[PDB]
Amino acid sequence: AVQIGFLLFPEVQQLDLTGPHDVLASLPDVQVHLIWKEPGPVVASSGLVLQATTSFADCPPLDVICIPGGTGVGALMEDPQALAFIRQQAARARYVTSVCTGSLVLGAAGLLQGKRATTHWAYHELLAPLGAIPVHERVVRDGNLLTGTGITAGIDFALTLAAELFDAATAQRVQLQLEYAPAPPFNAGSPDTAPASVVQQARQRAADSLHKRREITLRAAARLAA
Amino acid sequence: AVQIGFLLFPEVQQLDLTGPHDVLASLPDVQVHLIWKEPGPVVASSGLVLQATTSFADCPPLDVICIPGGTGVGALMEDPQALAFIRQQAARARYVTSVCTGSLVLGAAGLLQGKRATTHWAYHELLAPLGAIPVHERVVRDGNLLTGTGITAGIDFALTLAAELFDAATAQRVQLQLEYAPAPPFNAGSPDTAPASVVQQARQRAADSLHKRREITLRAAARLAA
Repeated sequence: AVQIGFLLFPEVQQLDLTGPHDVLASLPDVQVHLIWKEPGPVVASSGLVLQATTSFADCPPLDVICIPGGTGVGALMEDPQALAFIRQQAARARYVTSVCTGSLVLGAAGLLQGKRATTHWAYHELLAPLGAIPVHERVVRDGNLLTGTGITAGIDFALTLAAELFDAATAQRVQLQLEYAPAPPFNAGSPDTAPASVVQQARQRAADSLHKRREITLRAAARLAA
Repeated sequence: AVQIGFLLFPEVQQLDLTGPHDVLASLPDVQVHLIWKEPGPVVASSGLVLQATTSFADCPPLDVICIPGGTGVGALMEDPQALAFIRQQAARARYVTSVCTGSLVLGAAGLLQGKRATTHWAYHELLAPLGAIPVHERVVRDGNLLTGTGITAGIDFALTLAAELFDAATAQRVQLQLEYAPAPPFNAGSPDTAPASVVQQARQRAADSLHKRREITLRAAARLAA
């Protein structure tokens, strides 16, 4: 049974997690874990209440680890217990993955040093101080590392993982079962395609968060320098 | 404050709900409800545990109601309490929406009689007996009714709802904030694009479910005929 784990933390962006969870949970011979310090309720940034299924100590060795993003990433980047767990699991995992700002947590854990990676467009400048080679692409692979952008990156890369863990026909079957064929009614999902006025509104709304994360990133980088 | 409600029921396909929830919860001046018979835990078909926030009796009048799909649709199609709640809310809602097999619940409630609608490809034959005009398109609008196909239909139509409730610039801002720009690695999300061998595997796996839902649909249609 393939063991797949998601880190579930307070103020997570839940769709970063719940998208790939429903796809991967559709596969045969897969056990999916929602991991936090103890089993029990964890509140997403929207107020949605989710339920962690296992503690760090009780989690089995994972074949796939996935770090979602969200508001709550800032606290995680300085959580020594969480970072140590991620490093332990990444050592033996076949795939180490993240969605959106989840790659900043991999960065704080030291797992992006010398690695190509992406993150959310508004926070992309924080990759280089964590030792990454920043790449402006939606899915970036470097060995067993896979970082993706977009709240639904994990849906798309879950189909890639299905094809590699099983076969292409299995991935295609799951896609058809879920009738997954997105068609967004707008083309504003990148700062390169959105209107300049919209990019300004979005940057201004992210500015306080980016300022705080610059401070956190520099402390995280100092710990990696030690 | 725009009031948006999702029906949350045992054996729901959670991504049908959690996708549009995270998008719509990003909008200003929106309250989102997860509705069941009582507040408390509800288990999705994957085993993910979600939490209903309000009862039928306590739910405010909704501007938007959304019915997700999943395994659990069969029980809902013969739940008189749930169907009565859906009819009451649909009477005054600005938008009545569904994802995937959620349209079969709208059908059982009598809300598709004479209306254009879609549903999941494997169950599409069940629309006509519920009085619908079946349409093979990913998003079908008929007045204030909006039915969509695909586990992420609600993400796409949530951006349409954002543009109509607010304005296009607001919808574009949310899309950019979420960096939403899907790019599936396979093209098997429709029976018209998937390989014939994959369509066979998927039909055979749905056959027991379709057989049971034929029986349920005929009983639901008999109640509408009374």
